Amino acid sequence: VKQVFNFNAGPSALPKPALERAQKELLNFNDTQMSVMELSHRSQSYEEVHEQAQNLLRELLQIPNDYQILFLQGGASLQFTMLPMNLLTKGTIGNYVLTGSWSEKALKEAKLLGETHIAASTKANSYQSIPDFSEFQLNENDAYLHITSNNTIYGTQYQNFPEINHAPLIADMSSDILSRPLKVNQFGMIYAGAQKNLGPSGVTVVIVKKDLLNTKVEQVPTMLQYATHIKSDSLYNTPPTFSIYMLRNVLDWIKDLGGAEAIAKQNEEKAKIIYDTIDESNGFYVGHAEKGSRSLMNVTFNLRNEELNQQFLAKAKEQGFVGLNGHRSVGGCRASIYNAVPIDACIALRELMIQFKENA
Amino acid sequence: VKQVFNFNAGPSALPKPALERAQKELLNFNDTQMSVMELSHRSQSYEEVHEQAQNLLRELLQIPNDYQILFLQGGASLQFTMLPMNLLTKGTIGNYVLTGSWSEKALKEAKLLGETHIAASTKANSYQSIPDFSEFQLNENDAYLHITSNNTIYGTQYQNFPEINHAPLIADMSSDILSRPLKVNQFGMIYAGAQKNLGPSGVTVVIVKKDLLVEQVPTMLQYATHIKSDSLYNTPPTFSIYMLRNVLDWIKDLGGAEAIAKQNEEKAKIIYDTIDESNGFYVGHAEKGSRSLMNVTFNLRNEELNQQFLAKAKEQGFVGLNGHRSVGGCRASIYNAVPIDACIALRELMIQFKENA
Ligand SMILES: *Cc1c(COP(=O)(O)O)cnc(C)c1O
Ligand SMILES: *Cc1c(COP(=O)(O)O)cnc(C)c1O
Ligand SMILES: [Cl-]
Ligand SMILES: [Cl-]
Ligand SMILES: [Cl-]
Ligand SMILES: [Cl-]
Ligand SMILES: [Mg+2]
Ligand SMILES: [Mg+2]
Ligand SMILES: [Mg+2]
Ligand SMILES: [Mg+2]
Repeated sequence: VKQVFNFNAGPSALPKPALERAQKELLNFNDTQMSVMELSHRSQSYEEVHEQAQNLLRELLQIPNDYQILFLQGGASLQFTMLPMNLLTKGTIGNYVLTGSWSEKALKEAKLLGETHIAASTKANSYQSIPDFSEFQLNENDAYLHITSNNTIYGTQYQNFPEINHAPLIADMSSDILSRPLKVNQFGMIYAGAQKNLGPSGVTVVIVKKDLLNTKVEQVPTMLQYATHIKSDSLYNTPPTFSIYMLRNVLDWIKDLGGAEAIAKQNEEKAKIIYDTIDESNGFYVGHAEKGSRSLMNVTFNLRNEELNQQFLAKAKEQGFVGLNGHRSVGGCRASIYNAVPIDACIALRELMIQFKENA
Repeated sequence: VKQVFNFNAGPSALPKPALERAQKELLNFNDTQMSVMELSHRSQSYEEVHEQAQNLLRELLQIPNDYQILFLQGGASLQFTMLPMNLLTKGTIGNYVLTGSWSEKALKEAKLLGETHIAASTKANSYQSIPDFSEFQLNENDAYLHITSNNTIYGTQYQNFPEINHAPLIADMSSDILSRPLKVNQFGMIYAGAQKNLGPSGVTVVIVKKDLLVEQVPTMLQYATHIKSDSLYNTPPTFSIYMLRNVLDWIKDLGGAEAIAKQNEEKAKIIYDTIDESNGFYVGHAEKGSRSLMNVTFNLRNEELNQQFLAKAKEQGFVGLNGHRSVGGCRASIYNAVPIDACIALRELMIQFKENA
């Protein structure tokens, strides 16, 4: 077989055992002689999958008992509007920390619904770093403080999270959820599209402190209330059953390999392969991120000019690498190295990078 | 070994060829050595599938060029709010025809957002029929007229559709889309969750007259966002759209919408003839002139017998026959991919149960 190295940024590589499991039972799930895709969401077989996906997330992230796990449709992008629709009430402020383009998109949706503020930002310097928490400008009437833990386009990531007492801390963790241990009780809400570290596209995981969001909000459509989904255990309407089943299968693989602590060790090792290659290149490759903010999930870099960027990306494509072109808004290169990307893909990328440099 | 007959009401049976195809290439789609689930949605590999799904829908339903085909998340239930959010503007009315519970759920969401009206309703007679179109109460300032083509819980279905000129006709076709030919030009918008006739759950198809379709609406909740971006504004439900493509290829291979309608008419006939020849042992909920070809609703003469029948069916491998909780009785869902042999098996079980009663 031709060699293929999957560095896609979203959707992305899945752990092969989760896919092989799904393949084997695609036509006959749990001895029912039906696919999981053909079952009722009120069947015992599906209810067991739904519940197991929650229980695995709870165990793996050590989610406290006063938080609920929601499985919603619409992507992280729908959460950009659902969050302020539920929490940005008259007289309060949706306060945002801007660390990339995804932060900006979240802010934009809140501005349509109420007052907003920028607590801190590295926009002026093209999002090369996470701002120091001492810079954060907080308001007594903040409805929440929103952060983006991993800035997928820019290749930067929070190393730790601020202690916020005056309003709930909310995080878009789409591109680094369950890549490392997390202290969930620092947050009022965490959300993530599944299609980077958890599963395929079509479900969004929302971890919510129940008493923050379990109350009706007057005038919000039924489907757009967190309370609807909390009360119905994410079964208010028909869920994305195959996406939640695949999420379950991915979480079983994370657990089998040793959980969040083990996957962080793996992720640190594979990121270091690529960062060391950059750092050893005497400026032939230049990372976008400041070293103290380097993402473990998305490695962003450029060559010395756009002609070399093009030549490198063309060679990479010829050699079987998929997905390395930077996001269209910024150019350059982006190696996405989510949980399931194998370490031999990273070794292969290092070898490509060394050879291209030496032959230039 | 075990015989299983899948009469689930949603999600539901899929075509064996579509599932077998998906299984075979689950790890290696189109020689990429990746699953379709592992592709970027901005890849040519995914974009080809996305476009093919749209193209097959256009071909099979004969959707004119002045309509757009959207693939959205959130189910039909999110459309209950997204439609009025976009079209129910100040001074206009969201006018509803009530033919079942799903019609009521749609009306409920419009009421939160603006003025609503009931053009006609068969609620008072327990939704046994579709109202005569001459009874429709229409308003000059209607933003739209909303119908539910197939009333999934009640087992009734529009035989044809009204000619509406004063405002766009909008239909929740979740439980009968692409079960028969349609004249799409009758409508301003059609929507359907995929999980009955088109594919697995997680994608919703919206067919919209492009000139139909907003200040202050969130980006994700504007139809315009998805029209302009070809349903690629954010990450789509890629596997669900791939499966939709596979289902549409199966429909096309069987001869299209007329061929599927003939199959569906034959399946429904088996069940209704069994009811009608039963000397009152089985009774349909629907008036004969409004009977659905998609969901056949019926009861036995008392609740103990209903429970006995449903227990026997479950024992013999039938899945999904319990009626919706809100009405009780029995419901045989016979969407496109439910095979005729399952309908024959249900008949034979119904005849034996009556004989042994
Ligand atoms: C990809 C991405 C999103 C958008 O997710 P969708 O599921 O496409 O709406 C939001 N936030 C981050 C950090 C992302 O990487
Ligand atoms: C099942 C159904 C719905 C609800 O669909 P979801 O995808 O669960 O939101 C709406 N309308 C009809 C006619 C249905 O049958
Ligand atoms: Cl970003
Ligand atoms: Cl991105
Ligand atoms: Cl109904
Ligand atoms: Cl239903
Ligand atoms: Mg295990
Ligand atoms: Mg290997
Ligand atoms: Mg009826
Ligand atoms: Mg006859």
